[PDB]
Amino acid sequence: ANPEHYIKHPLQNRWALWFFKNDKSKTWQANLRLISKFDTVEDFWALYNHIQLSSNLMPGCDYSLFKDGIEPMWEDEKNKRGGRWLITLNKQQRRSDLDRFWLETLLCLIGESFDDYSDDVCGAVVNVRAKGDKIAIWTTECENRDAVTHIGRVYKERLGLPPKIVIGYQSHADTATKNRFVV
Repeated sequence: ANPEHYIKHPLQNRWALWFFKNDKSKTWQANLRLISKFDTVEDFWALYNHIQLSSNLMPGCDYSLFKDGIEPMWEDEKNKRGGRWLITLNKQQRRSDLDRFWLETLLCLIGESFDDYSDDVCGAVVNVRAKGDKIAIWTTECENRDAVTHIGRVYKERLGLPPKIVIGYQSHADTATKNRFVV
């Protein structure tokens, strides 16, 4: 049997998608819920086309997709010394750019679009807030400039951001209660 006809195309890693819903009755970690995991091309699209778009999510909810074994928390061993490539979005970009940016974010991860430094990526997070939405790509170490910079430069080009726009990178240790890199 020739394999192309009947086998799902496997991804290089198995990913886990998380959902967060703000509820003051529970603690923050208690509001984190793992939705599903996948490791094939077909199983990702089956899950993506089955969940609501982040534009359609209630303000205060988050989507998170991380490599299996890494949890969307800075306390995780692969996140204590890392950081995020942060993209800030205004209220009008919710309609125009939020959904296409998040899908491109997902594709750059499951597609390992960052060459050798794709191992340094931990996951991605999109937060839907009323004051403005955020999309971030998390990395495992903030002190590897060659790794963090190349990821930010490839990320900015894949989103189509013009050189007039500038994105920053913040360490989890600094951000948890400025920009370490700029591209």
